[PDB]
Amino acid sequence: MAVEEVIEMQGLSLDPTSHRVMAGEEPLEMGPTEFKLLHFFMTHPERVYSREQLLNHVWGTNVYVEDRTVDVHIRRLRKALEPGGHDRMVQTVRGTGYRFSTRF
Repeated sequence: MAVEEVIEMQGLSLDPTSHRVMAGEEPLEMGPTEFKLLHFFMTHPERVYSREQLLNHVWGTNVYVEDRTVDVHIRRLRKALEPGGHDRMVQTVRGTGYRFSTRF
């Protein structure tokens, strides 16, 4: 278990190299966008992020997608964390923004 910078947060081992996530051991596959959200959330824990911010970071405003699209990918990410029950970490602050609440 060693590859570049493996971000092990709350047992959620994220591998930016292979775009892979392991909840302690259980592999969790999902879309690249979902992976980006999680990776960005990990590099910026306990910080409220609006749809606009995520779009300007993860999506990098590559395409003029709707704000709703953020909720769609966020739902995918959360659902991907549903088995491990880690979805709770990705807090959905209504339709205002989101946040990665590990524990602090």
